[PDB]
Amino acid sequence: LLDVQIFKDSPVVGWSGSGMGELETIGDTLPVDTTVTYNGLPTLRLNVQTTVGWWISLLTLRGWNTHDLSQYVENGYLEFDIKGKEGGEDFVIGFRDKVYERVYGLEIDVTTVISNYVTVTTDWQHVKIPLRDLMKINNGFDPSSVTCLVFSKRYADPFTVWFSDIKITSEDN
Repeated sequence: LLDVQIFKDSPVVGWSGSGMGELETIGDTLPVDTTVTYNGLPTLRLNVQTTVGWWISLLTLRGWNTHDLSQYVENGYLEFDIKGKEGGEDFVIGFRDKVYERVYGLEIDVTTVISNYVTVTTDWQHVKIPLRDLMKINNGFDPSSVTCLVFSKRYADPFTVWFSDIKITSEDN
């Protein structure tokens, strides 16, 4: 099964923001860092600048269109490389779907905290998050209509992380 690239080398269509502007954004999306690189490509900067409160970052899989990831849930992963400005950074991480017929939630999120899957250091670490740990929650969430990867506030504390090569993979055939 083909990889589903979320971030590679350029700005990602989506929406990022916050109540007071604590989250750093440009054109309502995450900044791409060209000074901090990894594997000869730019990185994606998630940076909350002050304390305050809510923030959210949506990164589309296919420009807001739904993407069928149902064949990917069994054994698939969410893979990316990450490093922090100091270490031990934590935030909510997950996925959002869209189902117009589902009256109790046109869009449902399935989320976890990133510290469950990786302790962030000032060094690059490759982390894999199994889709079965999120996309099986009895939420009404539909893995065949996934629009976005989601980052959101867990704590009010300011941090900065960098992402590299964000992708959905499945070693299934």
